[PDB]
Amino acid sequence: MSLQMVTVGHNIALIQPGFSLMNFDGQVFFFGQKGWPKRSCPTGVFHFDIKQNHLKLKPAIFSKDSCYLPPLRYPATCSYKKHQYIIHGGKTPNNELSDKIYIMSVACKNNKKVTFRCTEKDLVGDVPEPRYGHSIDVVYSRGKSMGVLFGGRSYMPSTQRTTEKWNSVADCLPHVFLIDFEFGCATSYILPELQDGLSFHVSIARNDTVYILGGHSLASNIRPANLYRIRVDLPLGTPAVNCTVLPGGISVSSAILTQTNNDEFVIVGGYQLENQKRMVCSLVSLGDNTIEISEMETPDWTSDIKHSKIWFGSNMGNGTIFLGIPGDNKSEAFYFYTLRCS
DNA sequence: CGGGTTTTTGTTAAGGGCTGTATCACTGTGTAAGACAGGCCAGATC
Repeated sequence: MSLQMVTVGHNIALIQPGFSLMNFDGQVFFFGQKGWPKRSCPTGVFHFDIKQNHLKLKPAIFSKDSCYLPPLRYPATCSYKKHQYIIHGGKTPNNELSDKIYIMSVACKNNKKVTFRCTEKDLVGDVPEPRYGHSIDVVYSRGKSMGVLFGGRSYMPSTQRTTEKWNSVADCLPHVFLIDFEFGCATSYILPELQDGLSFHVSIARNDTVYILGGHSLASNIRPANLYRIRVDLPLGTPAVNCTVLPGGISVSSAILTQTNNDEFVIVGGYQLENQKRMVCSLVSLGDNTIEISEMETPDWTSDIKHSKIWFGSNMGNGTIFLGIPGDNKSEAFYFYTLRCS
């Protein structure tokens, strides 16, 4: 419940809104810088380390059999259990969208030096169109794993896309896609309780269930307080997917999800209205089949956040949240605050 | 197609005055960051 000032090094310009911090055994790694990778680091992945409330970036290299990936500004991060992550969707530095899916991992470790193995994965079947601003989770059902994808924005279709509205975006279909990591195949499932496309939501996972919280809908310009309970099941045949609406929803878009302890997450940040930025936090609780969203203490915000207009960040893993605000320009382009909650 | 006759059109010289054009020496627009080689201390080491 503390708010701390953070001093940043020289390449503060390499941090932009929409980045994605990734954790690997107590070590946080930066990703998604601004612009194409320069010659200071031909890969882009940087080591996230905070020492005495000071920020320093450190480059990193890949293995031989890796695949040099372009930076992405709105990917779909997802943990997995050796230990590895999944990246899907996002916007290339050329403002284009990428349908490819990535699997990062650790190759070697020697004296605080980490090597990665970026491996492109082929997707076959009911492949989704290139999306961004969505989420993806992994469910465990009877010793089997399966990826759940939902939401995301995208441009107009190939036909209706005109150069007078070339940057117009539209919410994708509310379809739910199960992604198999072994075969690299997907399957399109439609649900009756899903009517409005959702984006910038928050996905909380469990053993075999995933939960949906808040978001935004371009079709209506409304931030609904929804709570969906998707229980994916993996029998010996075709999987099963079911939805269920639950009371006690939150109206927030682009929130930050962190884990203080098991079966209890903390939500902070986001937006209530167009200009009414969310300030209060939110405490959840994951029981056997129930959920309980409740209010917690409101951390002491400084005079900068209370009168700002926009913010961004992501999770760090150790109950800490990396938060930044827009600075001046003529000066430092941004400021950055770390938040502690444990 | 010619004289007789007529009305238009130049033509010289020198000077005056208004108009147009070449000539002089110059300018303002080509203006922030990144790649790289060399030196150097902190530190794991056999």
